[PDB]
Amino acid sequence: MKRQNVRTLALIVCTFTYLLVGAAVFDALESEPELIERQRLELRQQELRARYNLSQGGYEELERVVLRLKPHKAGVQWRFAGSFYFAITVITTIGYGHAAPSTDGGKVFCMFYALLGIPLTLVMFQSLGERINTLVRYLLHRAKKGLGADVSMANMVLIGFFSCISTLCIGAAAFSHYEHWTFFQAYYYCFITLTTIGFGDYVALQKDQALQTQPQYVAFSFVYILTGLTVIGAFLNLVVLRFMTMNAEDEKRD
Amino acid sequence: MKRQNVRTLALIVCTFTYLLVGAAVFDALESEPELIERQRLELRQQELRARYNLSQGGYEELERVVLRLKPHKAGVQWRFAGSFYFAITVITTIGYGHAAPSTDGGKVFCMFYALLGIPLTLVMFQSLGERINTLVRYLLHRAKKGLGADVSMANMVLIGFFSCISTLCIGAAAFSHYEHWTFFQAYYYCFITLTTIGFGDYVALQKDQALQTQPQYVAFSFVYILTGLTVIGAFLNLVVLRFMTMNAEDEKRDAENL
Ligand SMILES: CC(C)CCC[C@@H](C)[C@H]1CC[C@H]2[C@@H]3CC=C4C[C@@H](OC(=O)CCC(=O)O)CC[C@]4(C)[C@H]3CC[C@]12C
Ligand SMILES: CC(C)CCC[C@@H](C)[C@H]1CC[C@H]2[C@@H]3CC=C4C[C@@H](OC(=O)CCC(=O)O)CC[C@]4(C)[C@H]3CC[C@]12C
Ligand SMILES: CC(C)CCC[C@@H](C)[C@H]1CC[C@H]2[C@@H]3CC=C4C[C@@H](OC(=O)CCC(=O)O)CC[C@]4(C)[C@H]3CC[C@]12C
Ligand SMILES: CC(C)CCC[C@@H](C)[C@H]1CC[C@H]2[C@@H]3CC=C4C[C@@H](OC(=O)CCC(=O)O)CC[C@]4(C)[C@H]3CC[C@]12C
Ligand SMILES: [K+]
Ligand SMILES: [K+]
Ligand SMILES: [K+]
Ligand SMILES: [K+]
Repeated sequence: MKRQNVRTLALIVCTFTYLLVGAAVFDALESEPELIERQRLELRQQELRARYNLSQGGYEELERVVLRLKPHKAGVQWRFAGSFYFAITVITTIGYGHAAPSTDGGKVFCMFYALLGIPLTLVMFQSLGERINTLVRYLLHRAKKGLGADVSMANMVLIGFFSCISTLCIGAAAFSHYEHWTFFQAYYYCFITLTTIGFGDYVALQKDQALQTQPQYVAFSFVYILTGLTVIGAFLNLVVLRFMTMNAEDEKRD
Repeated sequence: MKRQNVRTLALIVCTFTYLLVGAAVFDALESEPELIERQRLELRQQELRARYNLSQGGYEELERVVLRLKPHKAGVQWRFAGSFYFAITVITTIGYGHAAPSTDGGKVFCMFYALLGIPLTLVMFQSLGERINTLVRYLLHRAKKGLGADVSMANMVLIGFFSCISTLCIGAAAFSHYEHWTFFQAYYYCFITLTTIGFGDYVALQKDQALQTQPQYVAFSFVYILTGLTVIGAFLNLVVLRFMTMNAEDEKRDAENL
């Protein structure tokens, strides 16, 4: 078998085993708490339905309204600040889903916007990420020469990994302050955001109508998401991007 | 200014103007409908509170229960199938958020799982994506030679773009059938899924306890998500990936020439 064919199959076997292992661990950690919570909420639902004289249909009618009012609870999510925050979540592929296009026209424009947007954003983050690495490589060379000079890959991975921890922790500190979350919750939010996972379980600019009433904080969250993604982008550019071109290099060598 | 510095600044200016333009269009398309819906829902809330003799506190107590029961409504989301589906959404960066770790330990393991997972998944999709492109390049060369032979970039972009359309169309055909959505809704779901955006407004395997009762459909969904991402991955590898290494090539050209 060819080196590319061995590498590709190894990666497929790795990913599928990583999924089985993950599924096994996530089962062990979340199965029983979910079954416990489901039973606890069902009892809490039966108590409230009895307390306010509510039937099966009566509860269901109130259920639809509460669920439909959830995206409105955070406030106006579609003015300039709301649409700019949403535009970020699309092109950066975070996509929290806190605000999603409710109209057919909005859904169409969103698809075309992403089609051209995501490549533009990826290229931009890899270009800016490279310039940051080139600056760090120069600064470290000047530091080595200054103190009393060659910058290695290992030195770059070290600065890179610490740069990532620094941005998650700086973010965590500020989001635990403004969103009134624990440092762990704000750290988990920052991790899920900057890895473009964006579950939407934690979303910034949702409390106390921040998108409309807090301009300073909306400006910070926009700056952090974009700068933070460049730090993660620069780390992938250094560690991960080299292995992607490797498959084409071996075919070029053939 | 250096070519790299001009290119990087141009891209920053491009992205920020693309954001302003996007924000302007999304405002024009969604602002008024949202106000109309908020008003309509604000009236309904008041109507039902009056019908069933509910106070401000009484509604708020029922509000917490309805919101907390939302992830449970779909059924069991954390057994083997549900955890495997969740594991996909993490490492592929789709992250619908239909199911999210409710425990502190689950949140910790998820972070470590993503840290090593996302690079492994990205590398895997670019490696498998390249093999698909190499196979297409060989098949098209054999077809040109067979019918009556060089495979150009333009020929590859054409096959690539059509490979994206057909995958979304095959998907929309299936998800509109099983998840009882319109072709447009299922197509929009497939687009948002395969671009790793994953808003979570549309999530497959939630209706009629599909994760537990429908193993045949679950098997298809996992295979479609994974194969579909390889098709999108192969297209990015062909068109977009050639521009990312460009910034390093110009810096390599600076040191070599001087
Ligand atoms: C903290 C984050 C950003 C770092 C995560 C580590 C990655 C750099 C690792 C995780 C999985 C690794 C891959 C797992 C499996 C393989 C197959 C392996 O293939 C072989 O050994 C057979 C072919 C050959 O010998 O070339 C080559 C390395 C590679 C791509 C690995 C390259 C490095 C990867 C992407
Ligand atoms: C490379 C970096 C360091 C600089 C990038 C430029 C920033 C200074 C810009 C880019 C996006 C801008 C934001 C885009 C949108 C808004 C919303 C805007 O709020 C409203 O319009 C409120 C009313 C509404 O919702 O319509 C206030 C300014 C702000 C935060 C902007 C502040 C300035 C920002 C952060
Ligand atoms: C359907 C999808 C897969 C295709 C999306 C199109 C992309 C291939 C486009 C979208 C934005 C484009 C970028 C927009 C701006 C620039 C800056 C531009 O810089 C200059 O012209 C100045 C420097 C120089 O002359 O080298 C170089 C091309 C580049 C990176 C473009 C490369 C091609 C991109 C990524
Ligand atoms: C190269 C590609 C086309 C092949 C990849 C291998 C597939 C055949 C595997 C990979 C993941 C597998 C799935 C992983 C998880 C499940 C859930 C499992 O369902 C349960 O365990 C139900 C009860 C529970 O929820 O725990 C049934 C098999 C199925 C669909 C598996 C069927 C076979 C799949 C699609
Ligand atoms: K989401
Ligand atoms: K993503
Ligand atoms: K998401
Ligand atoms: K995402």
